[PDB]
Amino acid sequence: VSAGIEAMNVFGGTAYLDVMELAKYRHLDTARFENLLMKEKAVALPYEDPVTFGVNAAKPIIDALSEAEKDRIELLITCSESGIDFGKSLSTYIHEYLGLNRNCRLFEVKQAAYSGTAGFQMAVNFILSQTSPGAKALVIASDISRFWSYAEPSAGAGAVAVLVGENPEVFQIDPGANGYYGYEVMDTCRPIPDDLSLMSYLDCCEQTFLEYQKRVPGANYQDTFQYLAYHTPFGGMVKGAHRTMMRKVAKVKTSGIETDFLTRVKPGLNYCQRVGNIMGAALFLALASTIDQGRFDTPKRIGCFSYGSGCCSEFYSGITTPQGQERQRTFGIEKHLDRRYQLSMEEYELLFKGSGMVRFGTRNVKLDFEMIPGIMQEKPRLFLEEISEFHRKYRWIS
Amino acid sequence: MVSAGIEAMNVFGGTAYLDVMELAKYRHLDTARFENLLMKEKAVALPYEDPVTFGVNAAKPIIDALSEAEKDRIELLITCSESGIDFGKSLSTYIHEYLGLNRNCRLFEVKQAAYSGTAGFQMAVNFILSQTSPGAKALVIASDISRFSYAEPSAGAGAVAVLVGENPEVFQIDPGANGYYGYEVMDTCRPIPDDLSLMSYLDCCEQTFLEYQKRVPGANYQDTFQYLAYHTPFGGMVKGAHRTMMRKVAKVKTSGIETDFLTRVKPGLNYCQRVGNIMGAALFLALASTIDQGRFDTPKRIGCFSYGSGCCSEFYSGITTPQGQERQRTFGIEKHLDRRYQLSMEEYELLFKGSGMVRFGTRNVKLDFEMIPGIMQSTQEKPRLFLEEISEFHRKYRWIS
Repeated sequence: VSAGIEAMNVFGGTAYLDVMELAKYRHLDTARFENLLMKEKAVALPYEDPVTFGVNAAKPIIDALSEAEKDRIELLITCSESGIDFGKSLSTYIHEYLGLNRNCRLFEVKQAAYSGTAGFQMAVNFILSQTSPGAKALVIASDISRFWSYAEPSAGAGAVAVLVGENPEVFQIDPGANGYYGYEVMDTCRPIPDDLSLMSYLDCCEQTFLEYQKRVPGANYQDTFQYLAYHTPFGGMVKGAHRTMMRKVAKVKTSGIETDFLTRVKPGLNYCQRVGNIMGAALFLALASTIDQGRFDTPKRIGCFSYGSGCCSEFYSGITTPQGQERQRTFGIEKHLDRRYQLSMEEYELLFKGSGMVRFGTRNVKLDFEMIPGIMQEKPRLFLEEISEFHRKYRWIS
Repeated sequence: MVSAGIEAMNVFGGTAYLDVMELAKYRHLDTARFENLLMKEKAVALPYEDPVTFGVNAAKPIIDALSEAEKDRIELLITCSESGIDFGKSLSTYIHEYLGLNRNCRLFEVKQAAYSGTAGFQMAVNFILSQTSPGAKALVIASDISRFSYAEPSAGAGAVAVLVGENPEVFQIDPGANGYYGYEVMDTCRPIPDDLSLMSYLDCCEQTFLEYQKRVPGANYQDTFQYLAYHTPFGGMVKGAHRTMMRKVAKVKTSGIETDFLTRVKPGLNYCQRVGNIMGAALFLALASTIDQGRFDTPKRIGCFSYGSGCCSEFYSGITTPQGQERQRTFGIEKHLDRRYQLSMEEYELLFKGSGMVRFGTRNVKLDFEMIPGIMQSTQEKPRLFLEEISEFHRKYRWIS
């Protein structure tokens, strides 16, 4: 039996800001950013959260399904490092507002940015196991940033939602072609409620691939993969990481690398420039960007490398088809990103004062939707109305 | 096709416990609303313990009995908790290090109140079933501890660790006999760092079972299952839940229920009385207690019901064998529990002041292992892991004989 992504969609915020503009406004070093390949970062409003982001990313997928297909969704995993509770998973809320069927396992995975791939891989095994024939799974990776701080202009918000099933036109995985590698490392962690990392990212990038060769004999990092998606905090480092892979692993001459980069990796970097570091969903975004931006006149193989701080990592691969690229174009992802609202610095600064309001242990709060009066002509979208004795009230808005 | 299930399983039920009765007295609470709850002892995590500690100490005796080649086939480490130490860094990183597992391994944390355990387990079973890596294994470790009115004498600490593989003598699952039901409910949640629930538990208990009939035709809640393990915060409510299942679902006369309870459910309740509500691991504990305390002269079927607040739930089943009960006896779980240190109330009260030290956002702290002087040179067991210190958010653990 086959398994993989049947559909996939991105929600890249309601609002964003120009990252360069933000660097200047921080009276900051204009030059450390110049070729980190960053343009825009999505910003979650106070009336948004990981439930919001996941729902708004998943809905367009559910909407395009029949009622019989929606009812075969029996696994909802949300993957986050932006959780709202120690025990209550984001999946509960998300399950409600998508109106999924109650005959469904639901829960939250966590392992910094590896979360997304962990969920996805669990979902693929569900399919593969055939413990419930013809079922599907919805993995939704959702993360937002709330806040030395040269990290502020990169830190984004976003979610990608991945429908996994048995007829995957958009990314059919090569079952068992996996190189997972993990070890404890004093990497960047997230312990308060709201350098080493690069070494570790690259160790993982090499070791995952070697492990994949160990299981896929004949796998070659140049010819096997027509495109390559990486966990991409920001394009700059991925460019560096690809360069370092081509020398260290593929062992090819420095003269050819930029061409290899522009043909095989640059398409996956398109949407990440628009959103920022979206953590659990960074890789999925790169994969989506890759399927939208690249050329699939015939079926092509993409290699995906996932890295999560702490750390764990994995390198897997699958085949996307022309059918699959058609499917994915119907979500009009680019068009969605274009339409977001560009914050001004004075607006961004206001958002900063009111974002304290929604904090982690937040018990009660009512949210003003016209705090930035302009923001509120598309389909309905979910927003956080209020928190009451820790419970979260969301509302649809046209 | 291929088999999947628990090859081994072990419990760590704290280093220290207290007598729950004794605790009731010391709080001036009601000898009525209590004895009725089937609680005896609750495990208490010391400040120098945590979910990493608890998981490791639970997992070690399993790893130790494995050969080096079998240990190296462990390629999935999931830890299941609602007492996570970080928003991103999973407990599995630390646990993976101190078990010295092989780096060719996926590792991460699941979360969904007390459903976490079963979630992990089910993902692990599917890993095996999928055969995406033949002959591999998985280590699911559910670990939870309680920290700070009437919920204090029930709230325990503990972990169970489950080795999942292709030769599961101790609990071989009936593939596809599940089970699962979930919906959003304003149940009890855990949102600040440190009633409806019962309704929801019982709705789930009935619905999960009905869903299992839908997929397992001929499944009958009386004759199909020789024993029954439930997510058991405390024995009392499980007794109540079993009663309510036998009337509502199996539809049998009230006169015969207590006999059914004592033969099929009571063994699984043994160890839960010694530990308390251990959340993600409550069900696994009940299953382990069941496999230790019950009779398996021939292979028997056990039905397991998992519930997590919020909520999600599942009813699955599997076959344990006599071979499997042998395996599990070699971990001497009961004996382990007997050998814990009984806190006195005055000691318990000290533990309460110093447990603030290890809060959630804790950045730096050194831990005094002789804060309750007796505890360390009390037990003279194989070595056990303890939290030495936290330094710029990173955790240093130490083995102690």
